[PDB]
Amino acid sequence: PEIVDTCSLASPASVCRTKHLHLRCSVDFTRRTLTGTAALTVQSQEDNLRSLVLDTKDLTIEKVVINGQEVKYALGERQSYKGSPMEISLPIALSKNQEIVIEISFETSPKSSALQWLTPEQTSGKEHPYLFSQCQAIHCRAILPCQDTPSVKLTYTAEVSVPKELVALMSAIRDGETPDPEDPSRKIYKFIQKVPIPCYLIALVVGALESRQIGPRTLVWSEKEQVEKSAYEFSETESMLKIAEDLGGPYVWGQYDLLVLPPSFPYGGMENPCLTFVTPTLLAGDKSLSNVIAHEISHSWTGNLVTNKTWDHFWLNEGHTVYLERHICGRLFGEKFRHFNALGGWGELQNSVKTFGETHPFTKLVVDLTDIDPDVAYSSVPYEKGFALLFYLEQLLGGPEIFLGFLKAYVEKFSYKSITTDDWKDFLYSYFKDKVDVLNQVDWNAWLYSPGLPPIKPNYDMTLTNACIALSQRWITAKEDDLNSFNATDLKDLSSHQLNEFLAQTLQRAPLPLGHIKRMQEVYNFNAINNSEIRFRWLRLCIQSKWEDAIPLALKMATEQGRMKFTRPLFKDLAAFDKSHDQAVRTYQEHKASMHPVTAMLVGKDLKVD
Ligand SMILES: C[C@H](NC(=O)[C@H](Cc1ccc(-c2ccccc2)cc1)CP(=O)(O)[C@H](C)N)C(=O)O
Ligand SMILES: [Yb+3]
Ligand SMILES: [Zn+2]
Repeated sequence: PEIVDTCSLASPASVCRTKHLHLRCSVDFTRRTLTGTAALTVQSQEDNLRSLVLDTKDLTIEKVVINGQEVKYALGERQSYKGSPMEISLPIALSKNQEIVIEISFETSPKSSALQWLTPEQTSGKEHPYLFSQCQAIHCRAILPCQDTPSVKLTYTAEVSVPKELVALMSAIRDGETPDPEDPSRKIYKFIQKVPIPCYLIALVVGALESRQIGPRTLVWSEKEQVEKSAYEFSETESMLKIAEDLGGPYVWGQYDLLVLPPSFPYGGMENPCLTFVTPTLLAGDKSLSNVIAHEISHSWTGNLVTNKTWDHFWLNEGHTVYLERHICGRLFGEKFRHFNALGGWGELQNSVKTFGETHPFTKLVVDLTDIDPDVAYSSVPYEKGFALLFYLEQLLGGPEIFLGFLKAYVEKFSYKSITTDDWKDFLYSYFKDKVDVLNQVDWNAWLYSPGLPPIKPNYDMTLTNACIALSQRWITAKEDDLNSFNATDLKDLSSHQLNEFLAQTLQRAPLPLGHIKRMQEVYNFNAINNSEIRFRWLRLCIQSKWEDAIPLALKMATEQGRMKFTRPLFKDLAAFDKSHDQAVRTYQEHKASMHPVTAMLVGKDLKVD
């Protein structure tokens, strides 16, 4: 039953397993390098083990020490985005289950694909630099040598030396701070993660960070300028944790802290254990974007406890998390709201499938990422096709109470483990043994392995959606003589979420006539809305509908923050508009060197540069 990880060049788990990492490192802002030692505790899974291989990417290796002596190693040739395999020659052959410690001395490259280094001028405070990591999926190898596969789980401890005026945090419990004895201009911050994790959950931030308590087990961390606003925005965090624990079982990670990154953070959120990272584009002022928090919270079970064995099975992580997320929002705001969010997600799945094309391999639920960069394959598919399968199964099997019973048992069953789609399906069948006939009605081959929209669409309550659709249809069907009829009162009874969904519905039929879009600004003043989700869709609608006045607005939003969800389509839309095309390419070229490395790579590909 061989399931090897085709995104990793390291020895697989059937050969050896990393049990622990002790990281001692220093963050050198002058050189943009992290230097140090990664001591890996490795357990052989084989008799007579004499060598092993680790993943690396743009790492400089100084030496490898085992039993107090330097040992032989070799770096193989680079394999594109996978990096370079590092083979280490063990000094003494190991027995099955024998453990040794391998201490590797390394330095990262300034171009590390895991890291973004920000100058003082790129930060809020303008006086100090800043560093943040993003390891998921396969970027941990760009920080340190490791078996860079989610099929292996390890604990870790870390000591990190930084300039003394700065603060380091990690995906771990804080374990104190001291002056660095080898350099009094520096401080050492210490961390312990006692729960076994996949290495993609390793995370580091260094900057001028302050904190505020917002719940019994939560501090919010940011630069001083963002602390007050972040505390309010995310004040529902503890209530969401309590609901998540009801649904998933005990929260095992101790603290649930939040870090609000600078605007170039590439994602909305990342579920780094003990310390979720979020985008500052969540700071709407009204908590309207807090489903992202419910999402990250939910990953403390689906993803962080039960983990995809390889990235081909990423839907397990994401589909289940979206499912749990939408129940948290449903508990807080009602079942009609859960159905509204669910139906929105279907619409986003439509968009993604239309974008890739209905036969495209990246629209399958289970994907084959052999020679595919996970960053290139990344999309809403695993989120929303995954969620749709689960919601479909929920409806098939007797409803949300019953299906939540399965979700909790699933988490319990696979906690601290890494699993495949077949492990999930096998457990679903075991749990629901008395409804196997119902299960055998699902077209498993199509749902799991075929491209395109799923073979069946679930049932959705339409209550909160109907007004959005009605208003969108009024606009699309409007002729010039109907434009006068529209007025600000049209929006009176729409929540921000419904305004967003109005825009999403309308954007699905873009372009609209330019005069329509001008009238929309005239009566609805969407240019004034700072909500990032809303503004994003409004500017897309304006650019796709060829409104030249929106060009500087779209360029501004694309560059002043860097969440790929917003930055990628805005740049792509600006490139497809002949009036803005040359400026879109120029702007990307001018900014590229100060962008996040992954964002830079993907925008370049989108724009067909280099
Ligand atoms: C596309 C990108 N996605 C995210 O950031 C998600 C976390 C997340 C999940 C859901 C939403 C969401 C927001 C509004 C409506 C629907 C979904 C946003 C972010 C990243 P994640 O799954 O926690 C990590 C990759 N494991 C983004 O939004 O920038
Ligand atoms: Yb008419
Ligand atoms: Zn997620």
